[PDB]
Amino acid sequence: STLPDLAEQFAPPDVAPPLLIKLVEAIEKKGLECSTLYRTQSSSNPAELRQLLDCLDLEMFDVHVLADAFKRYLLDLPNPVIPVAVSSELISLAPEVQSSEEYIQLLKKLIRSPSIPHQYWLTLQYLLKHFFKLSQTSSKNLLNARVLSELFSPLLFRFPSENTEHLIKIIEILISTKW
Amino acid sequence: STLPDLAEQFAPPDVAPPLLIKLVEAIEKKGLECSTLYRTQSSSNPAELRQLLDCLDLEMFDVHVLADAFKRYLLDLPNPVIPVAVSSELISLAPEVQSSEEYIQLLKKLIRSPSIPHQYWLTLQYLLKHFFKLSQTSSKNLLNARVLSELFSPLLFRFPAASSENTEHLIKIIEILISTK
Repeated sequence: STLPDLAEQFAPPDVAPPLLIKLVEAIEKKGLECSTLYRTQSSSNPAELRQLLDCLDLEMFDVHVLADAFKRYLLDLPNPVIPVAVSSELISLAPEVQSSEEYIQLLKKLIRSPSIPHQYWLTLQYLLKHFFKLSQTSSKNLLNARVLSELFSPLLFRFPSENTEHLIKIIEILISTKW
Repeated sequence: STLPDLAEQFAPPDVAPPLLIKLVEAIEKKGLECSTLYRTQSSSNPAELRQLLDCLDLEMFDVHVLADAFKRYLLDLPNPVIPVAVSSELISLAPEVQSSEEYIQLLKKLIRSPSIPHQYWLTLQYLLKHFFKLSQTSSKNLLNARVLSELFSPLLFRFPAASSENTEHLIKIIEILISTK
């Protein structure tokens, strides 16, 4: 797993990692209406998926393989899209705080911190955009904000339990549109 | 004060921040043989030098202003070229580690850590290349590797520490890495 840090894959004024852009655009072109996108295990193992993530047109690949490589990408990032410091703070507030809008405002504040490269917020924004576009064809792909949140929150925060429930809902709301 | 983090100013495959490249290339074009480069102050204050670090061709400026803007840039980076995490560990090393080669090995390992974006090490390498290029015209600019280390180590590490055998070691490694490029 040689995948560089998000901050090493691109920098402003670019808006997202170029590899993540290729994956998202190919997946959206080929699987926007696939009733099982992101919920089916393809036949490829991590080593094969990583070969795809190390270099040519991703549209040539099976859409279920692209979906698995997307997940592999989020898993292999040296640091998760939502850094551990941010997740740790949100989780330790879990019993004391229960306002979703407060969690959302705090997540935004924490992830835009000066100590955290801007690329993390930018990538999160790009992923939320992708997840939201999928939810607009939910009647066909069955991926609504809630399902998308349950699938990807563990990859974005990098957790496998009851504390997590607050994090999942945050993503669900942010997918559906919010601050 | 508004200078973005090194990790936000560029990313691979670029090798250094574009602004730093402009400064270095202009300084090398106009001052490679200047015998007081980096050793005299220009008349501009920090606010004016920061003004320059936004926006034109930098070759248009007085070379002594460019040299001061170069220093201003290193000082205004939100985190120094050599992050404090690295400096703290290096300064903490015991006297039994008397080997410059060991300090260098640890600097590379610590600064290449996944917790530190590759841009910091890349920027340091670009600066060392510049410092090495200067030391090769020492017969005219009077700049050797050691003096360049003594001048710029406080800007690269940005570390208030009392002079010790640890501080001497960090200056020494920078000296070695300049002459080794």
